Amino acid sequence: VPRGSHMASMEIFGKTFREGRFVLKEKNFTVEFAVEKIHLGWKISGRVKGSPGRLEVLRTKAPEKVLVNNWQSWGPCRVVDAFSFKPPEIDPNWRYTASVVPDVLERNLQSDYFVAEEGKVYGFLSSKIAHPFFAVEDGELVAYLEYFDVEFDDFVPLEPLVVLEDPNTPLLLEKYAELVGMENNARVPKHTPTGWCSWYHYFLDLTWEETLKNLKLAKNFPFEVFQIDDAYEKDIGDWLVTRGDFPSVEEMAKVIAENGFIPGIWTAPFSVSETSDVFNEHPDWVVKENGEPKMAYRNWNKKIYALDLSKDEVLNWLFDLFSSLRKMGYRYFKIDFLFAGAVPGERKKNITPIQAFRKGIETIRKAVGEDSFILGCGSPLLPAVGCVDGMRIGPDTAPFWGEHIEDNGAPAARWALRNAITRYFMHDRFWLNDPDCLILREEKTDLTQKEKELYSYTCGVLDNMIIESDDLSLVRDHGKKVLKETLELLGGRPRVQNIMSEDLRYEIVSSGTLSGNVKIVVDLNSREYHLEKE
Ligand SMILES: OCC1=C[C@H](O)[C@H](F)[C@@H](O)[C@H]1O
Ligand SMILES: [Mg+2]
Repeated sequence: VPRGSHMASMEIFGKTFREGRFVLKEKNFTVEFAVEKIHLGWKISGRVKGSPGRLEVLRTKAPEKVLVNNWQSWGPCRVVDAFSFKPPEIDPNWRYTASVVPDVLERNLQSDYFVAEEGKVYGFLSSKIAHPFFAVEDGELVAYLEYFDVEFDDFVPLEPLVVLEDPNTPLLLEKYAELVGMENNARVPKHTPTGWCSWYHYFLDLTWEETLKNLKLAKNFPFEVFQIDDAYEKDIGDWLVTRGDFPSVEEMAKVIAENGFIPGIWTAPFSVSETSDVFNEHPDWVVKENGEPKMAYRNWNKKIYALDLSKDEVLNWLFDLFSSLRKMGYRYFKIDFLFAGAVPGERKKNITPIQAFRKGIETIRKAVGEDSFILGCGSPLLPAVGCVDGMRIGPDTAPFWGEHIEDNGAPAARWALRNAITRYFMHDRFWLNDPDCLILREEKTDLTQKEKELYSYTCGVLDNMIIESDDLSLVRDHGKKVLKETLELLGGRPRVQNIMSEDLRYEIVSSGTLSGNVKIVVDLNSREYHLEKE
């Protein structure tokens, strides 16, 4: 266990750090907590009742360089200089992707769930009730549990906090993630699906006619799943109403299955647009502000509202939707924009947005059953552990590297891959990491052969999910060889050896792959790699 001058300098719930069992009785809340030794660190656990509000758990001097983590799929996991931080301007159309507590992020450096420095990890093991986050406030790192003004008549469990120390920072992050996995009964599938996804070629312009073209060609590729992305639906929330040349959602599943694939489908199940049938029928089903529908985000050139997952009517609707899809034969569900279900606001029941979120995703899991694969996307990470099988862990990739794209969550292969690297340790611990789709076509793309190889082989070494997204008629010998060689790199235990890198060069080893022990060194600025196989 770490002992030292820096440990004496910490405070836990406002008290000087030391081992033991404690009670803090304040005006508005009571905390009972223990500070206990664990392998390579300390664990702070306990229970809280009353109105804890934004509850300070830990305080310590901020490190100079910190690995910070955004709460959801698309947001950055990256090393930042804690002392030269300036607040970002928050996009009013996407504020809750930046932070569930935007008041923090507009003033102070924020990290959600965990934060790391060289030789040290601070990390919460769960987000079941509170949102756990860190802020750097006038040179101090402060760990908080946000309860969003909810009051608890009887004790509920704290989200446990671990403080881990060891010179091997990657080992610490892996250990943290194993503790999260155990705390939340993580689903780690024994088999990883391969497959095809429409989005990164066709986007919203997918037709059924092009879908069928790809379905036929897909029989020549090593694809298990055939997944229809955003395009088929008439509106956001109207998931069983199709548009354009698409047949019924049931019919699509039957054609896909008849052609020998596992049918997959995209939804944004916690989202309903201002124009949707479901919203116009059920205006009382959404999260509110001053009693009116609260915009969760703007996309598809529409205001999008969040379903209120505290309401039984809403949970019954979700259950019926996903049960219906399962009955049709879908067994792979990409469930997206899930942050919407955890937006702060007024709900029917006085529960946190995190409690609400977890009721929603648990309902989905019950509806699709145990033999359905759930891929989360645009999702709060820690609250989803135990429910999803796979999780998108980066911003969207793209059929271009993204030379002129900032690290701001806009699609770009370079930033998608950076997050697959810096969140590598969640893989096979929280869930299967989804690094986003391989784009292996050699027309209708600005990616080079070398860029396609660098992305693909990195994902292989990391043992991540391998989904291709292309017009398959434009994938020829190079693309077919890259996919084949990628799948030969799967099956190992990866480690990013230099996780605190600030120059976008990473050394990645993977032990026990289908190709033996491998190593790839990548440079995301020069777009070069060096791959070794044993
Ligand atoms: O709207 C479709 C869509 C939205 C998000 O950006 C996802 F991350 C992306 O993969 C696509 O599914
Ligand atoms: Mg594995």
